[PDB]
Amino acid sequence: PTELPELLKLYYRRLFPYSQYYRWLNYGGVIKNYFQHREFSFTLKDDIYIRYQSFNNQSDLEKEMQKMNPYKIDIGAVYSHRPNQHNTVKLGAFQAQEKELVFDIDMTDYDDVRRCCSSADICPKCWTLMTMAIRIIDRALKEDFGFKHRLWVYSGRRGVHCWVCDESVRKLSSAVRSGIVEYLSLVKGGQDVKKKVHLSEKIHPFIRKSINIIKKYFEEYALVNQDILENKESWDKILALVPETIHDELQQSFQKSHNSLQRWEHLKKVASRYQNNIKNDKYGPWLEWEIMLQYCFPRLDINVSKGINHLLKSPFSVHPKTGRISVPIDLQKVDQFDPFTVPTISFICRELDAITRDYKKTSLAPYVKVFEHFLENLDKSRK
Ligand SMILES: Nc1nc(F)nc2c1ncn2[C@@H]1O[C@H](COP(=O)(O)OP(=O)(O)OP(=O)(O)O)[C@@H](O)[C@H]1O
Ligand SMILES: [Mn+2]
Ligand SMILES: [Mn+2]
Ligand SMILES: [Zn+2]
Repeated sequence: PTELPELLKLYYRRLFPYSQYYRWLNYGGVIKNYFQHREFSFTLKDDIYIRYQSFNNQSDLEKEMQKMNPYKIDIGAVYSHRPNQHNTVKLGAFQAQEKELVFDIDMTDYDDVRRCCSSADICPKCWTLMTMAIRIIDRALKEDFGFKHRLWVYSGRRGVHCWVCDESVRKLSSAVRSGIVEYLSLVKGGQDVKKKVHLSEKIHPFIRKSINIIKKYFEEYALVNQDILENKESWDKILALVPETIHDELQQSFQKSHNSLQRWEHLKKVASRYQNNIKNDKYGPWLEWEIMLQYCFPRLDINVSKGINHLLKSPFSVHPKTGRISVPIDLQKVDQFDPFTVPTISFICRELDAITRDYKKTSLAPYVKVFEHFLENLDKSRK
């Protein structure tokens, strides 16, 4: 933690991709003061941070970042006035006006359905939860909502971010943002609630398409890697999600089966035979779906998405607790993404001078290229 200042100084002098970063947040320069009215928040040493920083142009930003060498950089909203002048604005008039629609997913929120890790830990046996979250959420944002400019980022420790940047998305009210979150949400309830997913008789297309994404991964992820029906301590958590009247039958089949793969097939058969409503003679896989969703469906840090003023860690910021760079994720290679290959600031600083001095000589290069593909699409969109 004491090595960081020396490494941050080199990173901000030679490696941070300022020209791409400004191309992003200047959004083509079409709207007056759009970059100059952006809030940045810097974290310095000792968990000290400063709100309502703002800059005139790219050179101003470079100069201040290289003077302050912040441990962490957060991006906030675009305001009605220059954030660094907000004390000169008559009270009430200083207001957030626009910001990307953002999402923050934390693997810690899955601890009740992860067996390998807890707290801020992640590993390859649970990272597939993030793979499924990206695929489910991105499909909905692209296909259901028609949002065209979506930047997915590794947060540097325990999950992923998404920045939705279409010009009309950036104008969305907090009320509408909340509505989008609710559309995307299915897992509800704190630690007091055992069963967190309840489906209606007729499933909405968003739910069907999300289930079908999970189905591609569920065997390798849940039955093999997580081994969720390995033994009675594991399979009891799953029985807590179905009606008691079928526990006995499932108990006996689980003990007569040899592995989670076999026990899952038995659960599906029993669940599709359970009579929910005694009026009708209607049967279905609702229970099977609710279990798969509770174990695999994205769990959003909702408050991050709902408020237009909310800060979020910048892409290409360091995560001070791991040293990892928050790098963009290539959507065409999301299944290949390894968070343990993500370069730390120490690692790329070593590369930079190991035997011109910019990021192209380091492992950061491919991540900047993903960023540039996203910036090019934004440029095309503005023609
Ligand atoms: N006290 C705080 N005051 C303010 F104003 N913003 C905060 C605070 N704390 C966090 N924020 C922002 O809320 C994002 C998500 O908070 P969080 O999920 O823990 O962090 P990260 O996703 O970046 O990193 P991971 O460890 O999860 O991988 C962060 O980026 C920050 O912009
Ligand atoms: Mn997070
Ligand atoms: Mn969070
Ligand atoms: Zn794990």
